[PDB]
Amino acid sequence: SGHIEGRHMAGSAEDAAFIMKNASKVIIVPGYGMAVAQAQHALREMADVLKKEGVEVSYAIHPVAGRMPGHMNVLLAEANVPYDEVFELEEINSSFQTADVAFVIGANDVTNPAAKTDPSSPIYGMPILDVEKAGTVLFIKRSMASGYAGVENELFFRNNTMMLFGDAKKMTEQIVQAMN
Ligand SMILES: NC(=O)C1=CN([C@@H]2O[C@H](COP(=O)(O)OP(=O)(O)OC[C@H]3O[C@@H](n4cnc5c(N)ncnc54)[C@H](OP(=O)(O)O)[C@@H]3O)[C@@H](O)[C@H]2O)C=CC1
Repeated sequence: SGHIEGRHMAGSAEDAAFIMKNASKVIIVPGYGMAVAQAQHALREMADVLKKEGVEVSYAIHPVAGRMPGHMNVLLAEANVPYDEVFELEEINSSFQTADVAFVIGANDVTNPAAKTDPSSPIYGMPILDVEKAGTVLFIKRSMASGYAGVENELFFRNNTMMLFGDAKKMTEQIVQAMN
């Protein structure tokens, strides 16, 4: 069950299910972590349960999310995620404010502004994804560890931010189950 630990909120699979199953608009943010666990098929399934419940789903892709340009796009296509539901940062970063939930699965650095200050990084000087602008922000990852940038993300401590610790694929699978 959920609970507070340190300066962050640690939710559970059911919390995420309850929150999303009851929202009207969710925006999924896929990152490296999703690729490591090959959670794309589970993720698309989740999107299918939500869409069936009337919820509005779309995906926000950051230019350098993952480990190669367009990495998330091919993974989502692989899971048969409808092409029209995937959007690039420049054409959807402003839609976070009108979204109840921001489902951030396996992403970190692509949401953190503190990550684009290193000039030797592929993300240097690039706009970040505005996940905070949404009602609630779910972060699916194994721990409180940093990303490729090695810097700490300050969104893990926000009020509208709930951490869902676990494997990107395993956790998404539990959430799907909890949703039925
Ligand atoms: N796209 C490209 O062309 C390239 C991009 N890069 C760099 O890679 C980064 C991209 O960021 P983003 O996509 O958000 O990736 P990140 O590098 O920020 O990592 C994402 C997060 O995924 C979590 N994770 C790792 N394994 C798993 C797992 N099995 N299940 C669930 N979560 C997991 C990590 O934490 P935890 O251990 O807590 O789970 C991690 O904090 C940027 O710094 C960028 O510049 C580098 C080379 C090329």
